[PDB]
Amino acid sequence: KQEAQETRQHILDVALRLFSQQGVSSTSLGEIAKAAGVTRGAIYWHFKDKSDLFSEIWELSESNIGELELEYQAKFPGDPLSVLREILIHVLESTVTEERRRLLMEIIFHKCEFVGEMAVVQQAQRNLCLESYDRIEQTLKHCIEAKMLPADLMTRRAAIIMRGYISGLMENWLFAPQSFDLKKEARDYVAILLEMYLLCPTLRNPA
Amino acid sequence: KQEAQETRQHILDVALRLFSQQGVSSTSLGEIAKAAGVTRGAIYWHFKDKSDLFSEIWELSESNIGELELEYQAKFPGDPLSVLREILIHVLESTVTEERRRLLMEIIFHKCEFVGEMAVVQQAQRNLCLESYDRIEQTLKHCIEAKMLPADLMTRRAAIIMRGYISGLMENWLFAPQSFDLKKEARDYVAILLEMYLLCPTLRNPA
Repeated sequence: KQEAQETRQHILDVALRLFSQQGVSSTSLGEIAKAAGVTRGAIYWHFKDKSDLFSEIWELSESNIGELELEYQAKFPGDPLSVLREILIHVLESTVTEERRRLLMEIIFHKCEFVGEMAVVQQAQRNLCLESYDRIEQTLKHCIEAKMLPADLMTRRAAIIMRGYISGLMENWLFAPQSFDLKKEARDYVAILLEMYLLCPTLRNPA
Repeated sequence: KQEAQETRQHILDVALRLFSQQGVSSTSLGEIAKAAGVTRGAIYWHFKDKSDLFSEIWELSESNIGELELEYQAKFPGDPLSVLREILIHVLESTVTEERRRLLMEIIFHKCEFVGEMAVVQQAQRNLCLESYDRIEQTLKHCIEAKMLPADLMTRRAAIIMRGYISGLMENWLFAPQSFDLKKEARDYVAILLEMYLLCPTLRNPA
């Protein structure tokens, strides 16, 4: 065994910690080994290579948004728009105060290669990005059905904006933490996000 | 010399080209040398090191937004809001069709180190980011004076959103070019950006 799986997530915590200080390009699996307090023969037992260690991050620590839906849907029954609101408030706040949520996005936006073997996980995140747009569009459609957002709202156009608006404020804060407070203004940023779809023109279209 | 300065910008074009295919971490000044058709003794004559080559990009190829103001202010006399609009349309379109504008942002968002010597240029871009917020706030204030945007609009709040909204859609398109067309929908994205400040609540505040 039970302590073998206990150390398994500790590798994930230590790797994500080390990939932020000195990057992924100059940090091998051997450097992660004598940092969590484990042998190099045991670190290759849990993970295959650079990509397998990096892909396992999304399997346990990341995602969780589907479970976040179950959390806020129980808190808000019959209100899809508030569930869409509360998940985005949690996303902005976690990137500030949570360690596993702050360090992960610090990699992709700043401390990543995206060239050699790191192009494989870029293609893995590519389909994760494309399936997210479809996942968001149906969450938007679920708000159209409840008449909480206008019927003539373009779901595809709203999906491109939502991800760009959220991840943009995330990558700007990780670049400059002293510029603005993302945690304190998180509920305000999501409020503007929601007020776009129900007030702003150009998102609306003729028949 | 006159052909020495001609080759100087060719180094800037070749470096920005090579830093996108194989990154900056595994590409030295010697690799840039026999790629533009020049000796390694001449490439260190123009630029000091890794940071000096990377900082010279903003001096000639990048920025240009102040000159873009002079272009659109002559096209739109007495209309600060359209100048703010046309610059942002140009920013979104150039990151798609222009080579020097596409490849540059491909580095920072995806193909960059931000760890060792690349942390120096991160601190250089840090002040470039902070001075941009003040530069945007006064462009917003100039629209408040002309009464094109509501008087109770928070300029600091609008400055954080503007950069996050624009650079977010830029970094998402460079990650996934097949997901959406940024060039064709550029005028539509800036339209929603402008319609936020004159319609959406929460950006407004009491006395």
